[PDB]
Amino acid sequence: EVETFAFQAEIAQLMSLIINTFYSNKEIFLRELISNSSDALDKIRYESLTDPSKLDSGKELHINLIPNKQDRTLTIVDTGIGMTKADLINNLGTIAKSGTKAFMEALQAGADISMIGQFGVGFYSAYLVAEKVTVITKHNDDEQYAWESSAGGSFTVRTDTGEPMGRGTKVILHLKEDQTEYLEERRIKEIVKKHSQFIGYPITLFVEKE
Ligand SMILES: COc1c(C)cnc(Cn2cnc3c(Cl)nc(N)nc32)c1C
Ligand SMILES: [Mg+2]
Repeated sequence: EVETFAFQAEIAQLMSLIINTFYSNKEIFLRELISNSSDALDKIRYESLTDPSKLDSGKELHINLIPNKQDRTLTIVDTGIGMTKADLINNLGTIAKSGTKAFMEALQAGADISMIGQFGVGFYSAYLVAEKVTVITKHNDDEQYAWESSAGGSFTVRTDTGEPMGRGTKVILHLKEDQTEYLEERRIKEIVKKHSQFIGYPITLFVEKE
């Protein structure tokens, strides 16, 4: 049921740079993932204007932030367009190869990690704070899939059997032991107000019952 794939060499080199560089400004990961969710919501909204049945899988367009201190996870959920199996296995890595190479150029010349988003590879900044990332996703045209990687040069894809989503994407960050500040409600609110105040969809921060 689970298929294992190698990352393309450039992506693998990027993930190793991100994991093993000393860089203290790690909070930018959350800005980049919210920006990704916003773009995904823009895309389904646009598609729905000429085919309203694209929203039959769900009319709400929003972003939820869900910390869980018991599992040490931070989950970002959106109801955007989602990703197909072809996206997860090939398309995303292929479009990213070009920006990755330029980002690794931009860096040695005189750039810092915070500009990662300008090269279209902001997703990989998740590995600043995560030892593992799980992505659950459902596109209109495909089934529900789970993607997972602890970096390491490989990732897995499997059909997901968990609770159905309808449509969209769930990024689950399994946080490193020393990065648990991003589970605190005060800290998340500081980052969102600082970096994402002008996002055009409701962002709901769920509170923990613990
Ligand atoms: C499988 O994990 C990803 C990989 C390997 C590369 N980029 C993105 C960003 N990304 C691309 N499309 C995305 C959509 Cl439709 N939505 C979100 N929220 N992120 C996306 C994701 C989630
Ligand atoms: Mg809600």
